[PDB]
Amino acid sequence: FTPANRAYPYTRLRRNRRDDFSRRLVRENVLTVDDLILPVFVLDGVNQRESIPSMPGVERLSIDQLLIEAEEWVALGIPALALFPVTPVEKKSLDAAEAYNPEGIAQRATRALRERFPELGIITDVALDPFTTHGQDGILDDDGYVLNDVSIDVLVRQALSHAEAGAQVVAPSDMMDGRIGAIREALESAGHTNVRVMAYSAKYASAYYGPFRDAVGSAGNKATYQMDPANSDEALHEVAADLAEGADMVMVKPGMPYLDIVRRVKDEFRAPTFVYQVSGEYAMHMGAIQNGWLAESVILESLTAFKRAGADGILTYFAKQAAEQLRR
Amino acid sequence: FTPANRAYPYTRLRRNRRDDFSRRLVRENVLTVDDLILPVFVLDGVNQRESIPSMPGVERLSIDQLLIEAEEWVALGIPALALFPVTPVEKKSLDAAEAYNPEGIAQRATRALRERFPELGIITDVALDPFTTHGQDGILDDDGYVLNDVSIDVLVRQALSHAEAGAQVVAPSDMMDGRIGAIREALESAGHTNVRVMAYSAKYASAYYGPFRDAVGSASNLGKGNKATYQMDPANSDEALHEVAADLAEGADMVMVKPGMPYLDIVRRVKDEFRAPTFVYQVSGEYAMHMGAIQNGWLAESVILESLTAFKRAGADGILTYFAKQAAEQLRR
Amino acid sequence: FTPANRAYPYTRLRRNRRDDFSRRLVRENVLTVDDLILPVFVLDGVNQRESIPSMPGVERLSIDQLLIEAEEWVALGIPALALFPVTPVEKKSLDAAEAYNPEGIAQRATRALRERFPELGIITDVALDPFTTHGQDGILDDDGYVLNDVSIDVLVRQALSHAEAGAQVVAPSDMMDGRIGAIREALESAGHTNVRVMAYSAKYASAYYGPFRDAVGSASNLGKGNKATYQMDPANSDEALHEVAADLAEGADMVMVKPGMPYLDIVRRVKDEFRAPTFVYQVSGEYAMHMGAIQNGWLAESVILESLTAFKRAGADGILTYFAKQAAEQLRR
Amino acid sequence: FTPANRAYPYTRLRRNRRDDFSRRLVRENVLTVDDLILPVFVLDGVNQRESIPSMPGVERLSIDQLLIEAEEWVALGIPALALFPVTPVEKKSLDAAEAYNPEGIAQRATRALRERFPELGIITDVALDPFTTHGQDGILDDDGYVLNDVSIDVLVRQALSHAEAGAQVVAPSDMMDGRIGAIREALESAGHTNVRVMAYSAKYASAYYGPFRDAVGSAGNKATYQMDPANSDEALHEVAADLAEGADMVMVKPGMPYLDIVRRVKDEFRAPTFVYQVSGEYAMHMGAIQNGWLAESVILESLTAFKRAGADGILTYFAKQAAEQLRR
Amino acid sequence: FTPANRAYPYTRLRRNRRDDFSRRLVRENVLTVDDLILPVFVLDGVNQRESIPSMPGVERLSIDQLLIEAEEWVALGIPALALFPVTPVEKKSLDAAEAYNPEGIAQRATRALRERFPELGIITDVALDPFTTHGQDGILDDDGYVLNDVSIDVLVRQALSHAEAGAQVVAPSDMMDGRIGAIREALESAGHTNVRVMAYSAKYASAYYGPFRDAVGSAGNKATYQMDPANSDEALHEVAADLAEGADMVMVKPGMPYLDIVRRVKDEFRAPTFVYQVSGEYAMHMGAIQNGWLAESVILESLTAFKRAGADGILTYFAKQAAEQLRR
Amino acid sequence: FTPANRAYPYTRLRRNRRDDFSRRLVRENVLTVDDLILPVFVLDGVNQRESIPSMPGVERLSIDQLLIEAEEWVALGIPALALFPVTPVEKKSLDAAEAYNPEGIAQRATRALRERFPELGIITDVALDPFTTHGQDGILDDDGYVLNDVSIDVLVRQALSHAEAGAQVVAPSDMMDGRIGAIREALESAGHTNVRVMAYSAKYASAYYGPFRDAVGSASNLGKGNKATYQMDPANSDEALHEVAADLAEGADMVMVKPGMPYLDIVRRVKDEFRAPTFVYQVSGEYAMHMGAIQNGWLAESVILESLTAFKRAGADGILTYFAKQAAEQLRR
Ligand SMILES: [Mg+2]
Ligand SMILES: [Mg+2]
Ligand SMILES: [Mg+2]
Ligand SMILES: [Mg+2]
Ligand SMILES: [Mg+2]
Ligand SMILES: [Mg+2]
Ligand code: NA
Ligand code: NA
Ligand code: NA
Ligand code: NA
Ligand code: NA
Ligand code: NA
Repeated sequence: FTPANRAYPYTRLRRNRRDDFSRRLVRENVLTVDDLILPVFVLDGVNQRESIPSMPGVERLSIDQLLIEAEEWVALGIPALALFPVTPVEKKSLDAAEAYNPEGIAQRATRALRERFPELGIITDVALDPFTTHGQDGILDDDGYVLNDVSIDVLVRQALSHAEAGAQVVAPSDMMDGRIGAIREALESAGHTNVRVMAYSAKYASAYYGPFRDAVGSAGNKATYQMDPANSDEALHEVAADLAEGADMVMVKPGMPYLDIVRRVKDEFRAPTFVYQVSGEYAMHMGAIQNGWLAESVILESLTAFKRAGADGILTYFAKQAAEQLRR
Repeated sequence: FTPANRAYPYTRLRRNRRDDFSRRLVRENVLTVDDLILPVFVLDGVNQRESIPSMPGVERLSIDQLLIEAEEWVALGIPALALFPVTPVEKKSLDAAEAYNPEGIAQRATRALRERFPELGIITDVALDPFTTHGQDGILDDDGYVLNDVSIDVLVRQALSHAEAGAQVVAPSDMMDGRIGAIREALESAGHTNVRVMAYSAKYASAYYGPFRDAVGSASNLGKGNKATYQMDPANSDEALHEVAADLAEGADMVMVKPGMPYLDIVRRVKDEFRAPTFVYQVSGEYAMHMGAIQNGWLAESVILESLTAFKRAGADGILTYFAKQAAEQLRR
Repeated sequence: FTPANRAYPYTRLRRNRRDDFSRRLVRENVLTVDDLILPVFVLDGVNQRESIPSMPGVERLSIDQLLIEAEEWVALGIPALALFPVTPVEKKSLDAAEAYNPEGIAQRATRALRERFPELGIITDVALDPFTTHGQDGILDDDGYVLNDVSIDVLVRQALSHAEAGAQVVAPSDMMDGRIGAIREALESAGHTNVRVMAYSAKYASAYYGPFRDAVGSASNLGKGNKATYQMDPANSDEALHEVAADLAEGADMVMVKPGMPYLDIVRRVKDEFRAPTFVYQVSGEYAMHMGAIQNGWLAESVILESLTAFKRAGADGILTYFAKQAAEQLRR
Repeated sequence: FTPANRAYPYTRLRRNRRDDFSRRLVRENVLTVDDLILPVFVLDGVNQRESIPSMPGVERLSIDQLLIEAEEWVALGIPALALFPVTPVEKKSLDAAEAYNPEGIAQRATRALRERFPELGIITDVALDPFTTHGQDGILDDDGYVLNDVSIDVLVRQALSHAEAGAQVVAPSDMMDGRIGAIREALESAGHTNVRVMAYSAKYASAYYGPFRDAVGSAGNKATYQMDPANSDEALHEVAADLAEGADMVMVKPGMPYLDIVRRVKDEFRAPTFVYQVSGEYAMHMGAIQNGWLAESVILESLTAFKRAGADGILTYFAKQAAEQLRR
Repeated sequence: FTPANRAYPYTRLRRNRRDDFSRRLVRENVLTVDDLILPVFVLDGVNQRESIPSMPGVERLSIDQLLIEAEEWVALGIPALALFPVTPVEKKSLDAAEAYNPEGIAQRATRALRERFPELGIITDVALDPFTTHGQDGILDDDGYVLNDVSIDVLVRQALSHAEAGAQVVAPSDMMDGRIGAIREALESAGHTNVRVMAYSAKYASAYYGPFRDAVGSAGNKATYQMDPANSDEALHEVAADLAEGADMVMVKPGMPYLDIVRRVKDEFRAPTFVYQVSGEYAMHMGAIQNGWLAESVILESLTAFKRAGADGILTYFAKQAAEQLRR
Repeated sequence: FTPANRAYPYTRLRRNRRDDFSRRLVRENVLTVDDLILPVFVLDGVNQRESIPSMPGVERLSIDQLLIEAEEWVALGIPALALFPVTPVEKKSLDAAEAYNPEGIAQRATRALRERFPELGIITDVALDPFTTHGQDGILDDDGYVLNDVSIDVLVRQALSHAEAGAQVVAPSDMMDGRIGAIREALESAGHTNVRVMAYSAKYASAYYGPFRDAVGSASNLGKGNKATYQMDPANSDEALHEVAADLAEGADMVMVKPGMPYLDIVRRVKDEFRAPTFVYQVSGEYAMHMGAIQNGWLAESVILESLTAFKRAGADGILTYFAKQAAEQLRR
């Protein structure tokens, strides 16, 4: 950055703001549907939907209903979904074995979508917290500590089962050290050459996940694996490791409360960069809009921010709404 | 940056996360009371206190009530207030003359606070939008365009009236080009040598100001109006650096990014490039959306300190936040 | 940049290439209609439409015809036009006086378009080469040298005549030293506060302008002449940064690189160093060579959007292109 | 970059432009014959030349004719040729075995040139598309996907056969991940210590290759291996990998529509950098010149651009024309 | 850094200094108790304390006394202690075997503190100089040279014994090349996954250690392993190696005479950065304060410097004093 | 920086440490006599020599005694002295007039040294704190605030009196904003073309000056007073870069950081960013704490050259140090 000695009144930054045509020409960033990933909550049943108290307007969907809705998502141009199964309580355990069940919700939903919409991206969730009895993120030792390498063993089995289901992207959200490299090695050994790994690289120990926990039925803290909200430099180490270990894309989470992190990650690594606008961000915005406190326009404003900050792709519960505005 | 060939399992970033003592040691940033500015809505009259439905837990206060509340803001260590007068309807006009009235609410409130709390920082708002019938931040030409240099003449008179009232900091929030330099030159000429200028440098044409406009009562004046010919396009990041560079050249003592959390990347760029005192406004819409979620039971109250910690990590030195009292209470404990 | 120790087979860059959905997600740049400026050749007279053999598919149009065509340019969302008058032979002279004629073609066309399409951006050409008997961009001394400061006096009058006609943007294409500052000061003094200056900052002494010179009819005036004493040596890259820095200092609102695809590295440097609104001219020779190849069947029509995507990737915000209509049609579909 | 407060009228950038002598002194870049590589299309026969419809003035040449022409190329000072065989249809197959035939056109032309002009550089094309029945870039799986590692196996055999023919440079144009490292390992194992590898590192999925496809007789898309024209950051990852894998020089392709990529690659890596002015660029220019729409001078202008952008060497169908102008 | 053309009188840097409230708002750095590590000297006995002539106000403490004092340290919020045993003369040897004695002072103190204050960080000293007869830093060859790899063998045994005692951090202060990597490998092999390594990375051959040598009873030079005070660039190589070898935090030593090194290390690596305000710095300051030559306020001034220079954590004999001022 | 993949055991950084000859070869920095400035305390009167209990081994000297001592400072090669007069009590006043007295101690001492040792560099102190009854560095307003521009008027007269006395270097230590430019303009206008200005650029509101204030006898004048409204907050690092940039713009020939060893990171930043002659003051408190420890037997005398080597490594070109004679003696041997 060079200021180039620009000075009022020779330089008046309002001249370009004067007319819509000059604002449109110089406009630095834009949201398009190419940027959008829709996370979806998937039920076990058939002919079912459920409303979520802390996520107004978001539904859990059984797989038949998910296929119906996906027709419109595909028509809108949304490139990918991110699947989050809502695991029945009977299928939760200490060993999280349901993670790699070829008939688990994630695996069944994946096969169904891959067959019905071959061009639609399916990003599965590599994670043990949907399958543990404690909603905790992995296998626990006697002190209640989430064991790093032993949990990865389970995540690796899960990632393989997602690849076999035909998922084009697996996205480890677990924050175990080294899991990206372990999952990549396994995929490569098993001949899953082209399965992308979307690392949750810099995923903070946040209070903004509350409504997601209600959505998935897992509703303890995670400061021993998820990042301290205070730390920024530390995020660069996380991403560097994950790129070395073979991630095809890297993600910051949560989103708008961490835009500075998005900016640094894109600037320093110049790699495909993703950001999750999490359940709490969605719920904050949607709550204020429904209360009449904010205009609908905040939705696009929030999504434009992610582009401006350097994100290539955004995981957002507003993906459908945003895509419909962009179609119009 | 230099990754230094750090590789798992030799590098395991969970080791520092293992225990509280090590997380505390390596913790890169923290919010303190020194970082906090409380914006306050100020009524005319006496013994007036009004709730704001779009800003739950926030009240408009007459000056007598403001003086009483400020006792505990001072006790909690909050360094400064940012005053926002709620202009009576009959005092709005084309020429925004009420802006420089020595007896306007902002001027009166300043004089009262400077006397009662001589150590408390008073930031006044340099801006015509509270005083105009149309709700725009300056004087309109015959095409309804906000005139730049003519509006600055009025902002200059206003800033001078604020200095004369004893304000330590004037904050032009108007987004006219050149106004920081015009205000600085007027202050210097008049002998207001040490009056700080906190420039709203990169203030975006945002939708997150809705509840503030309700609170000061400019919402009905503005109607469906927009500020796209002066406040910045949300899409633009490089442009913000040009804004800040000019305001520093023009003599700003502090530079501000607004809104806040939707623009953390801009805070990061501004601090990184200029290394200057950097400020950020956690706007009314940001406050309301958090409040709304907390009151519904959708988010824990811990999101308040998480939202504020973000501004520190992004590179802000000071934060204008309606949560300043809550936060200062939480830090005192 | 930081390679982050990425190594095959852990890193396989074909994974993101595997499917359309992943290519779309990671796709770093895209052309939109917001990026497009259509240059247009404007005839005197009424009901005139002339093909240009060296620019297949491009026509010179009288103002009545321009107004009709512009209806669909507006409907397709093209933000702005760049006007290039085709000066009658008898109006060319040593003093280039026709440049500032309130009744010249450019002035007339501007008034007509500003009235009929108030939202359409009109970029006028500040330049003496359409009005000079020799075809050079300024007034010659007795050695046949293009005088710098004397030519600026004329360009200043011209820019003022354009502003008076209602042009939102004047674009000095002349490559005189200092002209951006001289034009800016004249606009400011005259109250043309918001008239943008789109500086042709790094315009090269190129051979790719041949078909344009046919189109405006300056080719016969120029003959074998060259512009080496003002337009930049093609070999020089560092020099372009000094050009842009001066034009920004002098008050340009936008800076332009010209020609385009033969100078993509200069676009990249200019955007990287200055972070300012950056423009690029896909010149007449670039248009013709693509057209020629497409019409012969040697290249698919897909090269059009590939050539334009390149400007975005290189760092241009806006592109002056004779393909603007074709491209906007292709994007609408 | 420091502007150093330079200001009109103290600074007038036209002063150096005033006279030829000052323009020549400050002139930042120049094309010389040292920068030129001539690609040539090689026929199977004897005493044969063929004209190419979409490449005016370019001939396919049998090997006897190629030796005749190379005398003038050598006299002009052109450092290297890039050989592109025109494979007879009978010698195309699914397995691309003709790639490593010691009596293939490329191998025969290489031996002949190495013997007759020992100082002339010969850059062979490591590629399966001249030898496949589908002109596709490698071995196909059941879905028609170009298999990465299995194709490399064939490319490695081909590169070895080029080294044995005496090629000083092999230039893999295939865009398989990891092929540079695989080819380098093989060359090193086989004792081909000094055989240079000119990686096609950042080679875009372009429409500018049309006339080349007519030239080689292969006249389907390549977006699953060649780069998206939209992507610039991604090019830096490609080059970094190829330098780590052992490339001696790295190339951007196509050329003038990707000068920004040349600039970034030279700036970031400071390694020997090449650029291909492809058949479509040649044909666009030559078409406009022949139509009288552009002056001949555009040829040198286009080649000067490559130098200015940071290229060390340029693969160009204009190499002979440019060399003759530089001789005069 | 961009000056942004700031000029007197438009810019008056005294405006922000005018009032306490504006100084507090712009204040760039602050010391908190989160930053503080207290080094402590530990005696063999019971019911014992000893004063140290060259460290006014610092005591050696037997383990019972150490537990008593640690109550107040914990109440103050001090995150960690750094243990330095005062080894009885009978337990010194050429082989330094007392380093890895499970009943050595360090190991006994560690167990006791880990049991009584489970949240208090214990950083042990990985070092042979407390256990050698010559106070020299390792195993000596026939010339009196400190043997690199042979000393590491002993340090590795010692670090393992500290991990088994329950130390959360081991801090190798020895300056043997490669010891960080050797100690990390051993910890990982032995299943000590979460034991942090605080490398003394850039530890100068300083005269500021004198009073420490009196404190530990070891009271020869160290220029063959500790760094030349003259060298700054060399410090970056030391830290890069130690980060590659697996250190979780990196330290500069001594402190205030090396603030430029702190600044460079934080700027270049963006990793958790520590600094030791050594015994000589403590004694210089405390001496001047007691003589009435300097005000008590120099203590916080010196500690604020470390934060400003880029240190995250500070090893300081003033930790208690500083924490009490911060509590008030 | 570039680690270049250096890894143990191929890289063993102890190899260069193995022998003295290799340590000497790679040794990155060294102190020499060329780097040394000796500050001296100067009494009125004749045949006066006074010890300073808070600065062991340092004496206040009358001018006759200063002239004698300076013979060996010159012989040891010390390039320059920094004079600090010890102002008689009766010469302190509100207006600090003694600052510009042609017969003041500093002026007299300068004339005497310039005559006796024409090659010895004389740095005079531009500052009002030795001459004010309150001990502050400028003139107070009615609120007890140190007035900026009014104090500069006095500093300007003083700097001129120093130049007239023959001082080659004036060093404003006052921390008024703008004083470097004001002093430079006055020197230029008056024909003092080559008088250097050594700016105390980033001088902190420090506690390490205590023994100096005893030595010049301003300690009793200052009492409990502070200089927080002008000298820099110790916590601030970015701010120091803004300070230095202004002083260079204003015409400083050298820029100084003060205090020294507690601010080595600031020395490093200032040298790195500006590449300008950089100076650092090893203050009286730094001298005393080292002295105290050496005399008690707690630290070896080798810490003296270690403290000074640090300033070189950090990027200082010159060091103001009460150890200059000891150090120059140690280097001569
Ligand atoms: Mg990780
Ligand atoms: Mg502005
Ligand atoms: Mg120019
Ligand atoms: Mg590749
Ligand atoms: Mg080491
Ligand atoms: Mg200053
Ligand atoms: Na995208
Ligand atoms: Na702050
Ligand atoms: Na654009
Ligand atoms: Na070359
Ligand atoms: Na810390
Ligand atoms: Na020096």
